[PDB]
This record gives sequence, C-alpha cells and structure tokens, in this order.
Amino acid sequence: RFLKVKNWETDVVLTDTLHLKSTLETGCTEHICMGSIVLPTKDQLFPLAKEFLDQYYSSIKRFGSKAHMDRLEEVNKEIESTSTYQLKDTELIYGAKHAWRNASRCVGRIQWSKLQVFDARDCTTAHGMFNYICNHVKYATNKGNLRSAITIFPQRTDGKHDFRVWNSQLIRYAGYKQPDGSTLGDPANVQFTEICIQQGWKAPRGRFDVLPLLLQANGNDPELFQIPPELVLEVPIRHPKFDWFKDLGLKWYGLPAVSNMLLEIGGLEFSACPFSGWYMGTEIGVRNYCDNSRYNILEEVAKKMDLDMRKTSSLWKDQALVEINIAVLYSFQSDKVTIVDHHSATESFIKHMENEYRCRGGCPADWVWIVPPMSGSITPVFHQEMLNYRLTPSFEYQPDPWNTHVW
Amino acid sequence: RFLKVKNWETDVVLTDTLHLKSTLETGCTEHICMGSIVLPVRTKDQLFPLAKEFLDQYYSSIKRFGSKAHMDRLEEVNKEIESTSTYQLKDTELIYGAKHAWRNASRCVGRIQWSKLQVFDARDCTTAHGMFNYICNHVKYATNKGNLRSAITIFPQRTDGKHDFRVWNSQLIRYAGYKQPDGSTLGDPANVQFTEICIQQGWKAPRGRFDVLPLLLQANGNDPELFQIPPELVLEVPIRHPKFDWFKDLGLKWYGLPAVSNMLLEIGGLEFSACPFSGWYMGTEIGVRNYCDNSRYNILEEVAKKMDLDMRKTSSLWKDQALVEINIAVLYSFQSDKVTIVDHHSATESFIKHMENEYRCRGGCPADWVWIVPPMSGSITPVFHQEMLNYRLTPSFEYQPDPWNTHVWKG
Ligand code: HEM
Ligand code: HEM
Ligand SMILES: Cc1cc(N)nc(C[C@@H]2CNC[C@H]2NCCNCCc2cccc(F)c2)c1
Ligand SMILES: Cc1cc(N)nc(C[C@@H]2CNC[C@H]2NCCNCCc2cccc(F)c2)c1
Ligand SMILES: C[C@H](O)[C@H](O)[C@H]1CNc2nc(N)[nH]c(=O)c2N1
Ligand SMILES: C[C@H](O)[C@H](O)[C@H]1CNc2nc(N)[nH]c(=O)c2N1
Ligand SMILES: [Zn+2]
Repeated sequence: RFLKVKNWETDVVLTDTLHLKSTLETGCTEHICMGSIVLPTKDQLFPLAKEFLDQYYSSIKRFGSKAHMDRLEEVNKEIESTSTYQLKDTELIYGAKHAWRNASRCVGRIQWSKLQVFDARDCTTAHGMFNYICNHVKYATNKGNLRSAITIFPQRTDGKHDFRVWNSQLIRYAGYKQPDGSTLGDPANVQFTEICIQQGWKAPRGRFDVLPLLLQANGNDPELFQIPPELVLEVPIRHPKFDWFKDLGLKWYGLPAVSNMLLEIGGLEFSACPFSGWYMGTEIGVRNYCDNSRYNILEEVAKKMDLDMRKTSSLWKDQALVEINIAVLYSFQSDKVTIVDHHSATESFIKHMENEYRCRGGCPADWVWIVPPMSGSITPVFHQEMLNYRLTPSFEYQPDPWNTHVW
Repeated sequence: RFLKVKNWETDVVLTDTLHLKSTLETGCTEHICMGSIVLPVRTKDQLFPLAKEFLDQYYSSIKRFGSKAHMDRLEEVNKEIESTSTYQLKDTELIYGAKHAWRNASRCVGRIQWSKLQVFDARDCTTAHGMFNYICNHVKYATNKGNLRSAITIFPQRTDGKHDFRVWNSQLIRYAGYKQPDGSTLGDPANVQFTEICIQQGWKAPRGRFDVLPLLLQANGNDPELFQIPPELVLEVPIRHPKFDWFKDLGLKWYGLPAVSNMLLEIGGLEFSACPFSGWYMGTEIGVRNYCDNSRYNILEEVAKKMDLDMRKTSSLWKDQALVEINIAVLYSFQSDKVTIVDHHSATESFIKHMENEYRCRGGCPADWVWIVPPMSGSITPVFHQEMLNYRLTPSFEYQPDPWNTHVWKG
C-alpha cells in the first residue's frame, strides 16, 4: 500500500502515501506497462464536488467546520436544482494551482504556488476572449521577466456551448506544404495553418510567421485575431563563439503558453484555460529545432561546423546538438528573457520532489517526460525512481475542436 | 484484444497481440505506473503447467506441435516431475530457451542479434574449478581477439535451493573499487563491496584504478572460491581521443567484453542461477555511465577542466560538451583497436528495425522505454519517439538477490 522510491545516485529513499488518494486510471495493468504511450450528470458531479471541497477546506485548516459543511450543502443545493455549480474565486485559484501541482509530466512544478490566475468566467464572445488573452500574454511576458499565469474561461455546460482556443499554444509558427515537396516553417502546425487559411487568414508564407488565434466562444463558429506584434517577444538565435550561426536565420518566441488543455476542478470542466510559464532550453534546441518532424536543422548546422558526417560514430549529431542548445540558452540570456537550462530545471525538481514527499507524502511524476531529451543520465532525475498516478484537480488532453465542433 | 503503438516521428502504427501470451505481473496497476522502478524451491503442482507451456512453445516453433514426438516429450517430462520433482532440458530446448530469454529481454536494445547466441552447456559441471574453466573458455570464445561474439554459459539448475551454482561477480570482468580512509574511492565505486568481499576471501589487492577483479565462484551450494582470470584473456582498450592528445594522459582504459553474470535464467519452470552471458558494448555504457556517473569514475570535471570550458555556470552546457567528447573517445579507441563496439545511433536504429520485424512475425516486441532510450542524446535517436509496451514473457532473465545476502556459510 505504502511505496518506496529510491534515488540510485544518492541512495536516498522516499515513501509515497499520496498515491492512495489517487483517483483516475493510468493505462497500465498487472500485465502491461503503458508508461511510454503519449495518450492511453447530477449523480456524477456531487461526489466530485465533495472530494474537491473536502481537500479545499482541509488545506485551509477548516475540515469539518461550519463554513465547510454549509458550503457543501450550498453546492449540493445548486447541483440538485441547476445540474452544475459555480466555484468561488478562492476555490478556483486553489483548483488551478493544484492542477499544476498534480501535473505528473511537468518538471517546472517547484513554482506551482506562484501561479497568477486570471478569472475570465464573465467572458461571452471571442473578442472578449481575445482581450483576456492579450492581457495574459502581456502580463506573463513582463518585458522578458516572465511570470506564470493561467486564464480561465467559462466552464462546460451542455457540451454544445464550449469555449475553446483552437491553437495548441497561443504563440506558434505556421506550417506550409510546398510544391517543392518539403515544408516551410513548422511542420507540426501544417494542418492548423490550413484551417487558418481556410478561415480567411492572409499568410505571409515565411519560416517564422506567428499564427493568428482561432477563438470559439459559447460553441460558436471560431474567429481569427492576430496578436499585436508588439506583444510577441521573440529572440534571434546566435552562438557566443560561432559567428556564422546568426545567418541560419533562427528565432524563437519567449513565451510557451499551452492553450489546448482542459482543466478539471471538482468535476467541473474548463475547456479553454491557456497557461504559460517559461522555457527549459532543450524544448527549443532539442525538440523544436532538431526533431526530424520539426525544423530538423541538425543536418545544416553540422555542415557549418565542418564535422565528419560520413559515419554516425563520429557523434556529429550529438556535437551539433550541444552547440544548438548552447546557442538557445545564450541568445535568451543575452536578451534577458527568462529561460532555464535542463541541469537547473531538473535539480529544482529533485528539490521539489523531496519537498512534496515530506510535505504531502508524495509527488506524481512521469519519468519518461521529466528526463530531458538530451544528456539524460547526467541530470539527477535520471537516477530517480518516480511513481506515476493521476490526482485531481488536473489538466487533461481533449480532442482537437476541428475533429468535433459542428459548423 | 489488440493494442496499438505509434511512432510519433514517422506515424507508423503497430498492433500488438503477443501481450496476450503474457503471464508474470509488471508491478503496475490501473492506479499506479511503476515503469521507472528498477526492481519492482518450486512445487510439482506449478511445475508441470510451466513445463507444458514451454514445450508447447518449443514444439510450435519447430512446427511439430501436437506431433507424436511432442506428446511423448510431455508424458516423459510429466513422469520425470512426479518421479523426481524436477526435470532435465534436452540440448535443443536449452539453446532455444536461452535464445528466447534474450529475445524477451525488454530492457535490452541489442535483441536484433537474439538468434545468434552461442550456447555453452555447462550442466555437467560439479565444482568451482570446473566453473572457472568453463568461464575462461567462455571469455576466450566470446572475445575472439576483438571480434566479439555473443555467448551464454549455462550451469546446472537449482534443485532444492540449497545446492545453488552462483557466480558472485555481477560481471565476469570488472574493476576493483577501494574506499580509502579519507572518504575517496580508488577505482570503480560500484564494486567497493564486492571488492571488500574478494579481499576478505584472500585476494591480495594491487590497489590501482583498474585492477580486474578475481572470479568468486560457488558450486553446488558450497562456499565460493577465488580465481584470477588469466590476463592474456582480458582484452582491454586504452582510451584516447582522435583530436585531443591530452586525453590519453587521463590514464583511462576499459575492458572490451561486457558479460553479465548475476541474472537468473528461467526456462519452462527450471531456474538456472548461474548463466553468465556476454555481448559487446554500446559506447554510451562506458562513456556516459561508467565514466560520467557521479557514483562511478566521475571524470566529467577533470575532462571539462582540460578542455578549458566555462565551468562557472551549468548553462554553458560544459557537462554536455565534455560528455560528447568522452563518448567520441570511447568509440574511437575501440574502432582503432578493432574491438567490436556499437554507437547509440546505430544500435537504436537497428532496434527499431528489430522491433517492427517482431510485430510482423511474432505479433509483438516487449520493450522498456526507460531502459531502451540511451542516457545521452535521447530524442535524436528513433527510439525516443517510439511508443512501447512492456510485459513479461518466459523464458526470461530475472534478477536475484546478491549471494552474500542469502548464503549459508559452511567453512
Ligand atoms: C514555469 C516554468 C515551467 C517549466 C520550466 C515547465 C516545464 C515543462 C516541460 C519541459 C514539460 C514537458 C514539455 C514537452 O516536452 O512538451 C511540461 C509539461 C507540462 N507542464 Fe510545465 N512548465 C512550466 C510551467 C507550467 C505551468 C505554469 C503549468 C500550468 C499551470 C504547467 C503545466 C504543464 C502540463 C499540464 C504539462 C504536460 C503537457 C502534456 O502532457 O503534453 N507548466 N512542462
Ligand atoms: C550483443 C550486443 C548487446 C548489446 C549492444 C546489448 C545492449 C544492452 C544494453 C545497453 C542494456 C542496458 C544498458 C545498461 O547496462 O544499463 C542491456 C540490457 C540487457 N541485455 Fe543486452 N545487449 C547485448 C547482448 C545481450 C545478450 C547476449 C544478452 C543475453 C543473452 C542480453 C541480455 C540483456 C538483458 C537480460 C538485459 C537487462 C539487464 C537489466 O535488466 O539490468 N544482451 N543490453
Ligand atoms: C506552460 C509550459 C511551459 C513550458 N516550459 N513548457 C510547456 C510544454 C508544452 C506543453 N505541451 C506541449 C509543449 N510544447 C511543445 C510543442 N509540441 C507538442 C507536444 C505534443 C507532442 C505529442 C503529442 C501531444 F499531445 C503534444 C508548457
Ligand atoms: C551482455 C550485455 C551486453 C551489453 N552491451 N550490455 C549489457 C548490460 C548489463 C546488463 N544489465 C546492466 C548492465 N550491467 C551493469 C550493471 N547494472 C547497474 C545498473 C543497475 C542498478 C541497480 C539495479 C539493477 F538491476 C541495475 C549486457
Ligand atoms: C530510476 C531509473 O529507472 C533508473 O535510473 C534507470 C533509468 N534507465 C536506465 N537505463 C539503462 N539502460 N540502464 C540503467 O541503469 C538505467 N537506470
Ligand atoms: C514515445 C514517447 O512516449 C514520446 O516520444 C515522448 C517521450 N518523452 C517525452 N518527453 C517530453 N518532455 N516531451 C515529449 O513530447 C515526449 N515524447
Ligand atoms: Zn506502467
């Protein structure tokens, strides 16, 4: 029932009790581990509301108080009559913060308690949504001194009146198929880009064209809006030693801001809830630039360094990969935009992990995602056993709106 | 019921049915994934199901399932179990068993090679001296003057659990570690305790950074005995870098033959508790883990110093820079001496090919992502992007506790 996790580098052993308060299903069974898989009513809502309010009132040291019981009856009275309910502001801030605290795939959670929450539940139209989003972006960006934030639109009602940001991130580069055969810009965003064009976007058709927002309010057909270019902080990519690096013409945006996830608090579902923090360096240098399925620039860079690409055993990909990632961290720092390197991020997460074990009895963590996509074993997280389980409140994936929403 | 795995780089989708033939548990539940946890006497009753299961497998593969000779072998194993409470594998079943344990080893990236295993049968062995000789011959055959060949040597099975054959070494060739009174270690820090054991069994320690440990060998549940591997048999490679000439002055070498000697081979219910096996190295095993782990030789600083990197902020990626150079050096040194080695790009790529082939012909390939993805440069290898299903097939290799923790000393 109780479980041990061992760090194999420090021999430190921790005991997890938090997993018994775990609720949703993992995908795994006694017969099969699915750890590496990316995606494995009134009667339903009240248990969910109760479990959430119980943890809320317990966190404020008021479990079994008058204010507790009374709130429990009030939600019950709202559920029985309205078939949903409304979170108080204080409950909403707690819910969002804990959804982040519980995100087993996030290395950045040491910061969980500093989330700035923007309550956009009074929003009704896409122009309304656009305004809230620009305020989010500007607030979070802070001229390069980035701050964590989430903006929460109105919750699901009947599932015919959903608020959705169709973009997967608020700031992303477009993807275009060429008559040539290959791809200009980000090949990850090719489909969405075509949905932007088919909705009426004028695409400049270059390598780094910031996509327009596609916003859906109250189940309506979604609407295009360009983000004020003055709000999109971007960094030109140079290397501190290699002069030729700048003429690759690389740039990235400072603000990572996930906008396609669904926030669940006390059985209530918030389908538009964009959140943003700041980058770990490898997210851009390793994944965005070097993934065969992304900008895939390793070939071009290795060529500029004059490495031996005759054989894989010269480790030329690995050499180029390090430099690319050195260039990313350097560029961001030189422009004073917050960024964390993978050594720093993982060390902080080990500190966070040990904080959560002593202060909560555990910390759900997905090793496959926490271990950075380069230099895994030289980061302390590699040697750290982790337990993965699903707690609520949480962020969940949701189907893309275009596969679903009717026109 | 059929399960799909997706490669997120290529969008290739594969369908697994083999997991239906899975028996043992994984450690996971619907409520918890233990996918990153390192370690999560039998009765007649259970033994015949296991035998039957295995012989059904064996006879299926040779296309003799249900034949007179398959039936006769069931009846004969049946009888042997009730008459003696155990049974004996035929030669052909042993081979086959051993190849399939490797094949089913979900943490091993080297399985494309599974069908080429040299099996040595050492089931006539009765003494520690007998074991030394079998192991020497193993090492010589597998080494093949640098042109490494996979091999397994199999000693007699467990009977009552009181008469076990064990190789107390975790690997047949490994370097000593010696903790000093000042708190530092000389040599491989992983081996400190096994070293102490060898010392107190009578090994007179040379006490250098690279002393090849003696073999400590238990036969027939007896106390084990010391033996030096003949040095002419221990192929070693001095480590140098193709461009950095100060690299050899670091004084590093490594042995060429990785040979795991602490695992338990389970086939058709029988337990072979000494089955050392050996292959060749993937370069990252030496350059990333053996040299650069903080708990191992820990040379990153010393190398980054000599490279004059900016070491005053981790954000210079000095560790990542030094790590790549050391790994370049390891592959360079092995190749120049014509000792078999494989780089991680080449090994992960071959494994992906192995894996797809296994889905087509076998209906699955159990694989453990945490272990298969290399400890550097993860996402630039094709495995990082491969979803994988992990489950337990038999025959298999299993962990077993360290013999010094369980052994009843006789004197
Ligand atoms: C503050 C700095 C932050 C850092 C350094 C960070 C880091 C990361 C990283 C590296 C990943 C894996 C990303 C990938 O490779 O695609 C991740 C995933 C995730 N992060 Fe954090 N994050 C931060 C802020 C936040 C915030 C503010 C939230 C929510 C409030 C959050 C919630 C999540 C969630 C839900 C995932 C999983 C997404 C998925 O499953 O695809 N993060 N994070
Ligand atoms: C021939 C070349 C081979 C290569 C390149 C190879 C590669 C590897 C690597 C890199 C690992 C885990 C890395 C680590 O040590 O942490 C591993 C694990 C393993 N290998 Fe292979 N291997 C090879 C041959 C074999 C052979 C001959 C066998 C047995 C017949 C075998 C069975 C296993 C087993 C059972 C594990 C799991 C070990 C554990 O769970 O700790 N391998 N292999
Ligand atoms: C808030 C925040 C801060 C930060 N530093 N980092 C993040 C990572 C985002 C989250 N989620 C994707 C990451 N961004 C990477 C963009 N690629 C898509 C990821 C993906 C791939 C395959 C399947 C799938 F469903 C999603 C968020
Ligand atoms: C035959 C062969 C060839 C090859 N290239 N490679 C191998 C890897 C061996 C097998 N298995 C690990 C490697 N041997 C190293 C010892 N393992 C330390 C990590 C560890 C820590 C704690 C518990 C545990 F189970 C393992 C074998
Ligand atoms: C905690 C974690 O599972 C452990 O450190 C594992 C991770 N992956 C590994 N993978 C390999 N190949 N070898 C190892 O020793 C480990 N260590
Ligand atoms: C197949 C595998 O699950 C997949 O490629 C995962 C592995 N780990 C990851 N880890 C992070 N942080 N981000 C990712 O997108 C992925 N992709
Ligand atoms: Zn699992």
